[PDB]
Amino acid sequence: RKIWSLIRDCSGKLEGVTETSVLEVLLIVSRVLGIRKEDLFLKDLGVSPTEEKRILELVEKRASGYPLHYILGEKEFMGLSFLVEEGVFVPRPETEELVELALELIRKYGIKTVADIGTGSGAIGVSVAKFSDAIVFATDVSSKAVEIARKNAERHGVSDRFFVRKGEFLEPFKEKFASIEMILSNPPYVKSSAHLFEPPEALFGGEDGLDFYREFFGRYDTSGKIVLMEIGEDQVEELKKIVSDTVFLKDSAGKYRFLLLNRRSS
Ligand SMILES: C[S@@+](CC[C@H](N)C(=O)[O-])C[C@H]1O[C@@H](n2cnc3c(N)ncnc32)[C@H](O)[C@@H]1O
Repeated sequence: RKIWSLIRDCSGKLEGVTETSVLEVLLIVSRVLGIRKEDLFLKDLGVSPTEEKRILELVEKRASGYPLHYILGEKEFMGLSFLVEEGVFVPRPETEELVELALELIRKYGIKTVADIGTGSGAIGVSVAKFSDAIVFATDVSSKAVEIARKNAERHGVSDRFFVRKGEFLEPFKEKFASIEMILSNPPYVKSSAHLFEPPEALFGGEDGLDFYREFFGRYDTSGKIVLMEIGEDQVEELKKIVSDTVFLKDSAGKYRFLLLNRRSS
């Protein structure tokens, strides 16, 4: 019954999973009660028997390791509320930095047409679309991805400017390749031997982590375009062997996190 007593008991159950256990419980409780984080303030109570059990289930669920954000059915990325669920990779905060680089690149060059390969939750393409006049073409090998991205776009009023199709790389948009000014991706960059609550396709790029990159730069002619993709810490020197002329950016941590091929001409 006692709501805040409950919240303490659960915090402890998540100490080996998260440093911020209390916040996770507050979130879970809020969700289960179908309420806003910020209304959790009455200084007393507010939870019924069946609600109590549900919360305990979900704390159990999370206790094992199951990502928090599958349970919430939601994730903030760029201060926008993105839907997620099993089968969709959950946005990481580092990818924000990528979207912010992409947006300045747009302003600088007045870019109007942008692609997002492996859109996932739609988190990069929708953001770029939401915070600029660009239109975005997005792909993903996964059907869940594409349903979810279409919903997220629609959920942020950019359905008129964010188009998503199932397929690999830009095969479903051969018709638009010409016009694409900027290709964006947070692809799978993890080794096969760096070993999931999230889709395997989303994480790994073979025993190297580079399987995506090799295919991309082999298959596609990037002349006249700009490429900008997130990358694993370690792969800078090997990536320089896949593509030359490429630039590589440090992130907030001061670790290389993005490759940047600018082939946009004057
Ligand atoms: C690392 S997750 C990133 C999701 C999203 N870009 C983000 O950062 O939030 C990679 C995503 O790419 C998709 N994917 C992997 N390889 C792909 C490929 N060759 N073509 C299109 N999509 C791909 C997966 O479906 C997955 O959702």
